[PDB]
Amino acid sequence: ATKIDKEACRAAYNLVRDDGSAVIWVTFKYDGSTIVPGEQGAEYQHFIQQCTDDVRLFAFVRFTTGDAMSKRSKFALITWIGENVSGLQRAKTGTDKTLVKEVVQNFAKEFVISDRKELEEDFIKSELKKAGGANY
Repeated sequence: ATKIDKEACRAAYNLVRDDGSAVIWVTFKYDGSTIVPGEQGAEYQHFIQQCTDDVRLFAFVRFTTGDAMSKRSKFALITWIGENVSGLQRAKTGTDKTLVKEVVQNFAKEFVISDRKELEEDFIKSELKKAGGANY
């Protein structure tokens, strides 16, 4: 019976999109059975710390790559699933992403990760490089 606070998760989503905002990541978490905004920041390293072993969550992160005239904004939708989270949870969570993709309309790529080493900034960017264009 998972649902989501669209009206609220959309504000966060838009906050990471808007360039002049400084916010580069917003999390979406389970607040019972209703998915809602978690934390957000300007520092990517602070996001990795939201991804503990007993939590599962969703994220929308703006990655900047290249430089000068080659600068491009790579958005990524991420589903962090704690290694120490239930078994039904992991699968039930993969179900709810559908519900999350209703607000989080476009992203160059999506991830289902449970090993922080995968959130390593330069590795995740490498991965966004091998991807391509948005997702409507």
